[PDB]
Amino acid sequence: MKTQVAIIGAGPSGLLLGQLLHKAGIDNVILERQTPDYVLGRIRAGVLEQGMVDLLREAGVDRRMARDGLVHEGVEIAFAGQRRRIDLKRLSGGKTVTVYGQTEVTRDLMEAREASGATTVYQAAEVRLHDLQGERPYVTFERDGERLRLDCDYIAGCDGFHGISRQSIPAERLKVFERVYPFGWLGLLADTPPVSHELIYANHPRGFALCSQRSATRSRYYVQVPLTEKVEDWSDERFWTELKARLPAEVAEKLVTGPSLEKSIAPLRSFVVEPMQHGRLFLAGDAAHIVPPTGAKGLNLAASDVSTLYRLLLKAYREGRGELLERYSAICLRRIWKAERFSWWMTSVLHRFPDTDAFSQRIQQTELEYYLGSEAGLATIAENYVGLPYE
Amino acid sequence: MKTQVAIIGAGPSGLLLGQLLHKAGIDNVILERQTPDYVLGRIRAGVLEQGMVDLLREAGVDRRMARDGLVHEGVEIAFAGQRRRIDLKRLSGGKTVTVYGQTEVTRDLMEAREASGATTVYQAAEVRLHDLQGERPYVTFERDGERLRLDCDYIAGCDGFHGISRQSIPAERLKVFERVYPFGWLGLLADTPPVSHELIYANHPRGFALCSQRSATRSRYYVQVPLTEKVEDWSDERFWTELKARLPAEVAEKLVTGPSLEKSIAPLRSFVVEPMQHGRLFLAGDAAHIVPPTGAKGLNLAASDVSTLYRLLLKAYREGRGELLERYSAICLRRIWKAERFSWWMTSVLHRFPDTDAFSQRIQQTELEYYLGSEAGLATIAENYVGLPYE
Ligand SMILES: Cc1cc2nc3c(=O)[nH]c(=O)nc-3n(C[C@H](O)[C@H](O)[C@H](O)COP(=O)(O)OP(=O)(O)OC[C@H]3O[C@@H](n4cnc5c(N)ncnc54)[C@H](O)[C@@H]3O)c2cc1C
Ligand SMILES: Cc1cc2nc3c(=O)[nH]c(=O)nc-3n(C[C@H](O)[C@H](O)[C@H](O)COP(=O)(O)OP(=O)(O)OC[C@H]3O[C@@H](n4cnc5c(N)ncnc54)[C@H](O)[C@@H]3O)c2cc1C
Ligand SMILES: O=C(O)c1ccc(O)cc1O
Ligand SMILES: O=C(O)c1ccc(O)cc1O
Repeated sequence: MKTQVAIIGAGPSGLLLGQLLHKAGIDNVILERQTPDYVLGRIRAGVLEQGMVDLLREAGVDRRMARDGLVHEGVEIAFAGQRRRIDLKRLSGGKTVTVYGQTEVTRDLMEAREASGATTVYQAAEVRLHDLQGERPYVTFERDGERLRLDCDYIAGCDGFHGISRQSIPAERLKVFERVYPFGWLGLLADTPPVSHELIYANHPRGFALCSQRSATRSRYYVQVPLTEKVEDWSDERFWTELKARLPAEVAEKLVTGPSLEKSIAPLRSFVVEPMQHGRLFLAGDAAHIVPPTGAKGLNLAASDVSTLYRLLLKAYREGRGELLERYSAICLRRIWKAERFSWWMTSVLHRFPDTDAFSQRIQQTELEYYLGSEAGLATIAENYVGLPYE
Repeated sequence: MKTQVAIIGAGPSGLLLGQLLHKAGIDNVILERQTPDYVLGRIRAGVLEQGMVDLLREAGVDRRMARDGLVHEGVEIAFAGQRRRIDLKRLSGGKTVTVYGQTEVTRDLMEAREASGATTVYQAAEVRLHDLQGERPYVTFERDGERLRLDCDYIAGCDGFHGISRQSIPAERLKVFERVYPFGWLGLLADTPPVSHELIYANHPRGFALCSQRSATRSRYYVQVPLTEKVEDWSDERFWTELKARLPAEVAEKLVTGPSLEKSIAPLRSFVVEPMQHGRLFLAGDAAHIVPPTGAKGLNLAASDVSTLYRLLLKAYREGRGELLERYSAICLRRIWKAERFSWWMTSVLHRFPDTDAFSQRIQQTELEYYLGSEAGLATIAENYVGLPYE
């Protein structure tokens, strides 16, 4: 088979790129290692920047989101007794964020794709990229036990952190930057009403906790935990008791608890690869960079890379300007580092780190006191949180 | 002899407190270990917050400063090729800083004191504090070889980091927070015209450099250096060559060099003691806390502690409200930690640290890019730099 753009990975990055391109006339084929169910079993993210909200509208897949998503105008930081609310709308100059599950976005995109009739190959094994630097690169894979070959002009590696794309670029061409945090997040999904109409990030001496939601009757909660913990050690009971111990008494007493639908530990990391492309291979989403979940930037950066890739591919195709694709990494990396800096900051001020001397404890507390107390301070949080402007 | 408030140390803290009190009718005696010349041989600081500028006016010692001091409305950060200017006046809402040597402030205060006839004992050896918790504490010292005793109601420890005051409080009552930086500043004073009308803080791969001034024909320059360097290894030649290598080419080529009047290495530290008082002993200035020089907060915090002490002593004396002196530490520490946080931030973004992995290099560079590029960002620098409001 042959196509124009081969897309490896059917996650939000891949499906979104595929929908944008297809809608513009550029044919694409998506290859996915797993089954649709497996992809749809991932809970993960739930906060979307306005820029991605508009990209979804542009991809023409927003009916359900415009209906079920929730528009939040403020978020709350709880520390040392107090609870401070950041007014995102007025501090950012009219911008807000939308709460709508990553699973929902994926479900919506998958629905739009199936209906469009565009090609999608699930259970495509042993994917391999070939001739990344020629005018005619190709992709090989196995479906059942047959080795197929797909010819294309470009390949978009949207296969996540453990994908085959990044591994296909000679190690000597890539420069890696990385930070691993000594803790993870134990998340829990429950069919109970959320404890607050907006999110609550809480810094507590026992560690970080996060009060989030997915809908009016569906909550998502997290608590920081050591990398040494295993999810089977944390029963629902233990989670609720632990969560309550880390929240403001007034919040803890309003909490409707319940049996978990899903529970899992996600470790924290920071990772950036430079550049994000090789020949006719362009990386997007987690294939190129990972951010700790604290600032909610993962899914959002995936969306911005894709927005950039889609728009450079449009020019190259319809306007015959293939020279523009060379600046892909430069454009994306400016936003990526800004988002990595913010995610890192949020993570350092809200989490309890092991082996922290007295001075750094005091500085972390004061960082909060200054930023949550100064108008200029709150503004740096707001503009970064709603999302910096797409360039 | 007997007095009302005994002041240990004739540095800016001690002289300023002494001038404020004397002007209000409260008698004080200053005890200084060294000679006036020795005190006047210290170059040190040169940047004053507006709040201290007004305190000097209030101490009635501002004629010379109002004449020779320089009012700056902006400062410059140089990094990775570019030079960014922070407009302090408009970003802070009309505030500015004044450049006037610490040596000048001291000289001015010493002049005002001598003329007032208020008591000052230089070369007062073996100072010892006694009965810190009784209604009648006292101070003993040696002048020549005679052991004298001075009776007072209160003692203000303004004797700096290596003073006797802090050592006089039982170790078990004090909680210490401390950070030592792996580098120092090699400063150099020259009788040459400054290279810029405003200050230039420069981050360079070889380390930090600072372009400052004292007057239109007197410059003060610094370069970060390892704690292992000795000032005799750095000849004027080497300093100038090194300074030039760290500055923007356009700035380096305008630099008028010359023989040094003074040269020295100041190490970097962060230190805070809690509380700042014991019985009838109140600590002020470097006796209670030290900040790295990056944010120019040392002399300025000394001034704010003193302003607070002076105003609580006024009430206790003329208004008979001695209960107010109990809240001295609480008031001072709010400003102190905010200033320590800022000084620490400035220091981490402008200096080159040893053993920094690739990720942190990238984050430091982006911190600069974000803060120097965002309006909210520049504003956090401006309001902190001109000085946060006295509470
Ligand atoms: C375990 C995990 C937990 C997360 N949790 C959070 C969280 O709690 N909150 C938050 O804000 N963010 C979270 N994130 C980040 C956010 O979910 C991701 O940024 C987002 O999923 C990235 O989108 P993507 O399309 O790049 O990658 P992914 O969603 O990972 O999709 C990549 C797709 O590629 C497919 N694939 C991989 N290898 C191959 C191959 N060789 N051949 C073919 N197909 C392949 C994978 O099966 C997958 O479908 C999480 C990410 C991960 C991985
Ligand atoms: C070496 C050094 C370099 C500095 N460099 C800079 C710089 O480059 N830029 C900048 O912005 N800031 C700098 N600072 C900080 C700033 O100069 C200080 O914050 C400021 O001097 C503090 O004022 P002070 O009155 O508390 O203490 P000091 O100026 O230290 O005065 C304390 C006084 O107490 C006297 N004394 C001490 N012990 C006794 C005793 N037991 N009995 C009697 N008298 C005693 C001392 O002789 C001294 O006169 C520097 C400080 C130091 C110590
Ligand atoms: O899942 C969420 O709802 C969520 C919300 C905010 C955040 O920072 C991280 C998260 O995973
Ligand atoms: O001495 C100066 O002029 C000076 C100026 C700014 C600063 O941060 C530190 C300093 O010592």
